[PDB]
Amino acid sequence: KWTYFGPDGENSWSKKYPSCGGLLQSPIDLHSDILQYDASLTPLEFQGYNLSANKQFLLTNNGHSVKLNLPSDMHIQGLQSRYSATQLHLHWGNPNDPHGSEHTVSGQHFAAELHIVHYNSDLYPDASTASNKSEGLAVLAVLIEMGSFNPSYDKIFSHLQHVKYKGQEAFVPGFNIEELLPERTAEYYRYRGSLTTPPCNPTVLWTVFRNPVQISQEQLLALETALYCTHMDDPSPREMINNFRQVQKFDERLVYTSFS
Amino acid sequence: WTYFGPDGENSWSKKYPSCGGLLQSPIDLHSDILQYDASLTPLEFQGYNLSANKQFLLTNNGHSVKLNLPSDMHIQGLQSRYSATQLHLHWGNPNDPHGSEHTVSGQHFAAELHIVHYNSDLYPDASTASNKSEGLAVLAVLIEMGSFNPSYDKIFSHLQHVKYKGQEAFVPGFNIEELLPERTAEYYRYRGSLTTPPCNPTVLWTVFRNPVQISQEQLLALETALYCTHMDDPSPREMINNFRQVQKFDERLVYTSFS
Ligand SMILES: CC(=O)Nc1nnc(S(N)(=O)=O)s1
Ligand SMILES: CC(=O)Nc1nnc(S(N)(=O)=O)s1
Ligand SMILES: [Zn+2]
Ligand SMILES: [Zn+2]
Repeated sequence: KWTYFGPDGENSWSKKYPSCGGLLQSPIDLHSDILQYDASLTPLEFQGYNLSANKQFLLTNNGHSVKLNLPSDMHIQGLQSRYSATQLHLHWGNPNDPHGSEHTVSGQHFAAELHIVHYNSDLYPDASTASNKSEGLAVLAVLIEMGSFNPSYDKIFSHLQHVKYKGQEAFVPGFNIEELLPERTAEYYRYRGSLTTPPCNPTVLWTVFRNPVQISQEQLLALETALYCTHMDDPSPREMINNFRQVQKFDERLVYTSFS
Repeated sequence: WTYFGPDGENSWSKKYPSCGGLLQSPIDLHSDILQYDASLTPLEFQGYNLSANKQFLLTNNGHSVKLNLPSDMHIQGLQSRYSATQLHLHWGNPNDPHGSEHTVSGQHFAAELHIVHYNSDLYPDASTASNKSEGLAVLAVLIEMGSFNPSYDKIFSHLQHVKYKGQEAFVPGFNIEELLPERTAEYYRYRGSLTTPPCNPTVLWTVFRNPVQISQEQLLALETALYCTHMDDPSPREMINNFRQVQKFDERLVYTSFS
C-alpha cells in the first residue's frame, strides 16, 4: 500500500517499488535551461476520441485519484508505434493550496493536471502487460488552471458526488475526449519518463501540452473536496487531496519542445 | 548515501527513517503557506568576527565543502542560545546553475549557504543535539549570480585545497557576518529538518529573504572545483547537484518577519 502523505508517502515508495528510486523519473520541472526546440516534433493525431454517447464508460474512485476507463479503439497517431487509450485521471492540490499539477513550468504549479494514458498496442495486448516494458506507455498531460467554466470537463465532474469514496463507480456517457485538450495541441513538451505513481516504471513517453485549459473556481473546488481515499463505511474518512508527486531531479538531459 | 543513484534521495528512507517522516526540508517558500509575524525580531550574530590569527578547518566530506566553526559564535534573539558548529554549501551544475535547496515562489537560486548551530543551552554539543527537541537552528543564505563577492572568496579561494573527498585545509578567520545578505531582519521562519540523512525533524530554519551575489566565475569555480571521489580515483565524480528536492509542506506554518 502507498499514499501521498505519511509513512507510506512518496519518500518511502522506493522501499517497496525499486523503480521509484531509479532512472527516468517523472514528473519534472520544465524550465529554459533544460528545454530545446526540435522542429522534427510533428502534431499528434487523436483518433477515435469522439466516444459514442450511446456507450457508457466506467468512472472509478480507486483511492488514489478518480479515473475514467477508455476504449482501446481511441488512439494516438504520430508516434513510432500506435498507442491505444486505457484510462484518464487527474492530480490536484487542496482548497488552501490549489496548485496540484505534477509537472511544473518555470517552477510554477498549475491548479491540476489531466493524464490520458495509452499503451503500445502494436507490441502489447493491454496496458497491464505494457506498463513494465520498453516503450510500453504514452501519456498525454493537460495542465489545468482556474478560469472560465468548462462544460467539457464537467461531463466528468458532474459525476464526482457519485464516486466520493474508494471503490465506488459511476457511468459516464461517451463524449468527445478531444474537448479536454487545450488550444494548439501541436505545441508540447516531450521527454522519456515514468509513471508518477508506484511502481514508477520508466516506460512512459510523456507529452505535456504547452497551453493549459481552464475550469471554474467551483469546478476546481469540487475536484478538491468531493473525493475521499477511504471507503464510505469508514469511521475516520480521509480526504483525497494533494495527490501529486514532487518534481524529480532532471540532470544531463533535455526536454524537447515542438515550439520555439 | 548520495544525491544520485540507488542511494539517491528517493532511497534515503530505506536506511534513514526520518527522511521519510514528517517536517522534512527544504520547502518552497510561497504565499500559500506564509504568515507575517511581528514577534520575529532581528537576530544578533555574536562572535562571528573570527580571529584572523586563528585557523579554521575546511573539509570536503564527499557531500559538500564545510568549514568548522567555534562554539563561541552564536545566535542571539531566539528562545535559547544556539552555538555554531559548521557552515557548508549546496549547488547545481554549469548547464543548469540553480542548486539552492529552498525555493521562493517556485524559483531556485544558484546556490545556498547553511550556517549550522545547536542548542547549547539544552545540549552539550551538536552531535547530541541533532536528534533532540529544539536541537538545531540553521541560517540559510540564498545565492544568485551577480557581482564578485570578496567575502565569499575568503572561502572559495581555498577550494582547490579540498578538491577531493576527505581532504582538509585551513582558512584564516574572517567575519562570517560578511556572508549574510542585506536586511537580515527580513527572513522566513519555520520548523523543519536536516536536508541530508538522518533528516532529523529538529531544525528551526531561518531563510533570509534577500539573496547575496557571487560572480559567474565564483559560481563556476564552486560547480567545477570539487569531486565527491577520493584523490586519483579511477572513476572521478564531480560534486554537483548536491541539494535535496523541495518537500511538500501543507499547512501555513511558514512565518515571515516582513509583510
Ligand atoms: C494507467 C496505469 O496503468 N497506471 C498509471 N499509474 N500512474 C500513471 S501516471 N500518473 O503516470 O499517468 S498511469
Ligand atoms: C551539521 C551536521 O553535522 N549535519 C548537517 N546535515 N545536514 C545539514 S543541513 N543541510 O540541514 O544544514 S547540517
Ligand atoms: Zn497521472
Ligand atoms: Zn545544508
